[PDB]
Amino acid sequence: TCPFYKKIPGTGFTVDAFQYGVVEGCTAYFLTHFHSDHYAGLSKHFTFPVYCSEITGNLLKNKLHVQEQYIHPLPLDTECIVNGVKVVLLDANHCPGAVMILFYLPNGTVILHTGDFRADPSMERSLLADQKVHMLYLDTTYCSPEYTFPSQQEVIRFAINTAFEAVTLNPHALVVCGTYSIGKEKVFLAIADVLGSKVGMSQEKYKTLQCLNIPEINSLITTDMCSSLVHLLPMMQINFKGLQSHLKKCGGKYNQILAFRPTGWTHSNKFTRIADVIPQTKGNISIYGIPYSEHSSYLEMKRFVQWLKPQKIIPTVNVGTWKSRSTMEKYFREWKLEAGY
Ligand code: NI
Repeated sequence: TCPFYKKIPGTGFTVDAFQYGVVEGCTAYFLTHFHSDHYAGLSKHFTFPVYCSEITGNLLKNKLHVQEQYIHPLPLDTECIVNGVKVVLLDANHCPGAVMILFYLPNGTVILHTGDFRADPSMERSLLADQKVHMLYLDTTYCSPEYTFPSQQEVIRFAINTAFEAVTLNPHALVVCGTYSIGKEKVFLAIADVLGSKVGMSQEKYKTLQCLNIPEINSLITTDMCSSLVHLLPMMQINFKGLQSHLKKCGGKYNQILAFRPTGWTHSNKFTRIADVIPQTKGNISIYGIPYSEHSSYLEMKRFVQWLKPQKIIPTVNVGTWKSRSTMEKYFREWKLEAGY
């Protein structure tokens, strides 16, 4: 049944709650972003109002074939009325089109639902600064102190320099980047840019990218694999067998693959710096796992919450075990005591 942490008290609203059938008493279904665990259950047969960003609305229409009359896109950073309740969508710094939602309840309570986010100090100067938030529904994916990772910028720098060195040493090397959802486009776009290539990909992936309002996108991507030296493949094919196979498909145009797997966290982060990352190599194939995250680190999450000073926190991730729930509640209390709210 719909869990309580997907329901917004005092409204008829749910968030990211499309796989429970008809939720009893729900007048509007919000969708924070186009990732499968969140949209699971939507299709062309859905007949309730869906509220989301413009980009998420492009993907609903084009990829899932939801009918237009049920898609209600909202502009960001703008006070809007939905079924008699004031709401605002804010940028979540996750994947393209991903938002956080502020709800202003009739009784005067103010609720922020983060959806999926990567907390950033720039959020401290949005419309959030302007009033108090009583309740926070929080993306707790990496709510534990072992979870450190570099900035997105440092990671991209590493990848650009690595790729550029490799292809300049060997002009017959191919670069491959794995993907399995939207997000992390910067990785393959930045590499293609330094190499003066377009990124080549399947027709399904090209369609998905054309929904995302990325400026100058027609200049950066293509379905002609033959004219590109940066290829995108399913994350599943980023392994020695899948890459050898793919190399055979290119008709002796290339004699070496350099491949990137943008993972979330991996335990080499506990010890190793970005400068120090090394690939796994077999023959003429090398695979780099790079820690490019679109979720808050533990420290970024802590800073956001200590800034916001919420009266009550409701976690939306890692809620399935008592040991996780208990550990999270302990961190929330430390943070509260340290900051004095
Ligand atoms: Ni997500």
